[PDB]
Amino acid sequence: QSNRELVVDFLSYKLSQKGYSWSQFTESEAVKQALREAGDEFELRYRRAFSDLTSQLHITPGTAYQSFEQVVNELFRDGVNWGRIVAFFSFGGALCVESVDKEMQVLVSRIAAWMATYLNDHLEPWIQENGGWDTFVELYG
Amino acid sequence: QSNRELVVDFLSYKLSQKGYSWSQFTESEAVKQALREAGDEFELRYRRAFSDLTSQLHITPGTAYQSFEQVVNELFRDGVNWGRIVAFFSFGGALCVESVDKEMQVLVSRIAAWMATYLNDHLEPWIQENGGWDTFVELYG
Ligand SMILES: Cc1cc(C(=O)NS(=O)(=O)c2ccc(N[C@H](CCN(C)C)CSc3ccccc3)c([N+](=O)[O-])c2)ccc1-c1cccc2c(CCCOc3cccc4ccccc34)c(C(=O)O)nn12
Ligand SMILES: Cc1cc(C(=O)NS(=O)(=O)c2ccc(N[C@H](CCN(C)C)CSc3ccccc3)c([N+](=O)[O-])c2)ccc1-c1cccc2c(CCCOc3cccc4ccccc34)c(C(=O)O)nn12
Repeated sequence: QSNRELVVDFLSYKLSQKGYSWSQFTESEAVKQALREAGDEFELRYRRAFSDLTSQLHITPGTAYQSFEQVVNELFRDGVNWGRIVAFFSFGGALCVESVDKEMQVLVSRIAAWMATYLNDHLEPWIQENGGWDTFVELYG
Repeated sequence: QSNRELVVDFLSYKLSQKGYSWSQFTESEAVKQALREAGDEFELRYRRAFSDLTSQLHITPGTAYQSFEQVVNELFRDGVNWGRIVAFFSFGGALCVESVDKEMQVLVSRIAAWMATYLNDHLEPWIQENGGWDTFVELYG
């Protein structure tokens, strides 16, 4: 049973569950379904208690795998069980959801700032000279 | 009439129109509507002619505003008019849509790889030792 496949399924489920998209988007099924459901229950039961720690944690272009690995090792210090495996997937899903949110906001804000800068320096004088945006509406509404 | 407010509106409209999302998301109004509509028609008429350039250009954490400005200055070399202003908004919206798409894929696939790595190194031996994922389903599904 492929672990990479689980990861990919769980992450898309969580992204989707939280309302994320950036595109218009049997035995193996049974594992996925139970993992999704266990991740859901774990989050309902523990998100408050997990929340104080999973607040600021947001991965950036530079974050190293080793940092991730050092942090995750804490969860498994007293050994591996299914509960802790589920916590791991949920932690991953929450990391992923949090990073995407921040990174996307930063990216779109930068481009918005670029456009506003260009408008102000190069285009606003013309707009004022040619009737403002009301003339645009009149002409092209 | 605020130019920044236009930018923010146009970008949100374009992101939404393309099915982008992270998070669960009269005077001024008329300009926005006319800009949205003009941007839409511009894209329907010229997306093929643009498409050559629309495709590969994707902004990264390091892209400099000056590069953006040098490229956009070409659109306005022969002077400013409404049509070129609309083209500018659509260009910005296409840049934004394309960058978000790529950066999100990169981010999510990096976190997926991290999780898959951690599973394989630290957890897979235990999983195999304790009945595989079918035992997880029996126990917690
Ligand atoms: C991980 C865990 C496991 C169990 C457990 O109960 N494990 S279980 O008995 O195996 C089991 C039982 C039931 C089910 N499922 C049922 C579903 C039945 N439904 C079909 C009805 C219930 S839903 C459910 C319930 C529980 C688990 C799964 C699903 C399953 N399951 O599905 O796998 C398994 C209980 C509590 C905790 C737990 C929660 C929060 C923190 C924490 C720590 C702190 C150290 C980490 O440091 C960090 C601290 C803070 C932040 C960090 C961030 C990152 C890294 C480390 C961090 C430790 C620890 O000390 O390790 N433990 N926790
Ligand atoms: C910009 C443009 C404007 C018009 C125009 O027609 N302008 S218009 O007459 O003012 C007008 C008419 C109608 C409306 N609207 C109606 C809506 C009516 N509905 C109410 C029914 C029609 S929809 C509509 C239609 C048109 C515009 C808007 C909306 C409006 N309008 O709304 O604003 C205004 C026609 C064609 C083009 C045009 C298209 C594609 C490429 C290109 C270039 C190459 C750049 C080379 O530089 C670079 C070189 C190299 C690399 C580069 C990289 C990046 C940039 C530039 C680069 C140049 C150029 O070289 O300039 N021009 N183009």
